[PDB]
Amino acid sequence: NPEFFLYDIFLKFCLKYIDGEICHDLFLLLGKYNILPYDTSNDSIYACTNIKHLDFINPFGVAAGFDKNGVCIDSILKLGFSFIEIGTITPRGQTGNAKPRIFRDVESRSIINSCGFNNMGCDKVTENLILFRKRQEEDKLLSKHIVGVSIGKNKDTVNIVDDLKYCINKIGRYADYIAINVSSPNTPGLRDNQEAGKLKNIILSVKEEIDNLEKNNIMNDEFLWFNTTKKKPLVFVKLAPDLNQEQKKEIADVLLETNIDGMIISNTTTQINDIKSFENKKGGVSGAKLKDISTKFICEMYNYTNKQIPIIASGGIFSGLDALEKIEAGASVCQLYSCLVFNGMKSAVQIKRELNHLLYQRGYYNLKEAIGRK
Ligand SMILES: Cc1cc2nc3c(=O)[nH]c(=O)nc-3n(C[C@H](O)[C@H](O)[C@H](O)COP(=O)(O)O)c2cc1C
Ligand SMILES: Cc1cc(Nc2ccc(S(F)(F)(F)(F)F)cc2)n2nc(C(C)(F)F)nc2n1
Ligand SMILES: O=C(O)c1cc(=O)[nH]c(=O)[nH]1
Repeated sequence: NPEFFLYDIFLKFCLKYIDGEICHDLFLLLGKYNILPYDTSNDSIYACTNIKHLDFINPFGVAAGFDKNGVCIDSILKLGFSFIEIGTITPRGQTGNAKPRIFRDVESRSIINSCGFNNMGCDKVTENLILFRKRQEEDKLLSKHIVGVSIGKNKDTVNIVDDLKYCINKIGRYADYIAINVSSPNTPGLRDNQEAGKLKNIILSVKEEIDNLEKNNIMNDEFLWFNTTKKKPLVFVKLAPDLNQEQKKEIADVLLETNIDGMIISNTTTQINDIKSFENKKGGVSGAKLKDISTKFICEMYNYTNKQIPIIASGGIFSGLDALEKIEAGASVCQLYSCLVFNGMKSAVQIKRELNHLLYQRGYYNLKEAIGRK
């Protein structure tokens, strides 16, 4: 439509002139007031996908950190995405690091950030997710759309687990899945939770808290899980790419022993030095330059877990081609972030088109057939 096209001009303009986090908040606001366009197209039934009994109408969603506070869930989903991951949230509100903390290099289609864990806190965000869930009962276009919640610990909290336990109790009833990220380069001490021993501990503790939600309520699943699945939320974990081969296999074991529901590969990276505008900057890099690193990480973990744990792709996905690399590498689902920044609101419509056409030309019957074909 012209709707998309006109908006994308405004965005390209904003991208050139205006600060990144200012732009982000501006368009989140436009989405909050529901003046963004819709993709009302039927999605190809041949590009369906799932992770266990969690079904996605199409294989593209938005990654955590994009709508941290769940203020814009409807509008973003209606751009053509099958799901969104809100957060990362923490039990208490944070301001995050000092601004500016997000910068973009257009030529390389990359971003670096040191947001450091800004969100309105779990309590307020739960009210936002509840309001959405109420809207979802009335909106034809939100049916079968999935909302995951990314959860993490406040800055100065001694134990991670006590933070996540609070988050699950408050918001776990409204979530279709829970993403645990011990993968973030913006707060010190988070990533050491990636050891196998502490991880196993965290993962178990999360499943037990979710399982406890079921036990302590007296209602049936219909009137207990105020989400889309109407079941208890799945448990994913998100991994940073800056690990060595021993760490990755050590972790790979854990995820199996815990029987986790999926792994999100990957988060941002600190190991990129060839971006000129970014040399002054600290933080984690995302976008195109993260693409090849990310994909490799999927192949590794796909092999190390011996293909029992489903994978969710994140890192430099812009095109239907990029998407297929992640799928053949072993991903069931893809998440976009940087693409929305650089390609705009058309990204979902566009990338779904490109992938559908490729699946044809590559002779795939459906998307599931292509999963892990390396
Ligand atoms: C400004 C910014 C904030 C982010 N915040 C989070 C976050 O809070 N939690 C999280 O798991 N990932 C966060 N991410 C990482 C994204 O979820 C995603 O994994 C990463 O950007 C790679 O996607 P991409 O290459 O398509 O951009 C953030 C990324 C950016 C650029
Ligand atoms: C022009 C621009 C846009 C943008 N993000 C963005 C882009 C579009 C939308 S949306 F979701 F318009 F409908 F697609 F609201 C939401 C967020 N960001 N995000 C950043 C950043 C990297 F700072 F977060 N810079 C941006 N610049
Ligand atoms: O919000 C952040 O600080 C953040 C979290 C994360 O997981 N990855 C990232 O790059 N930034």
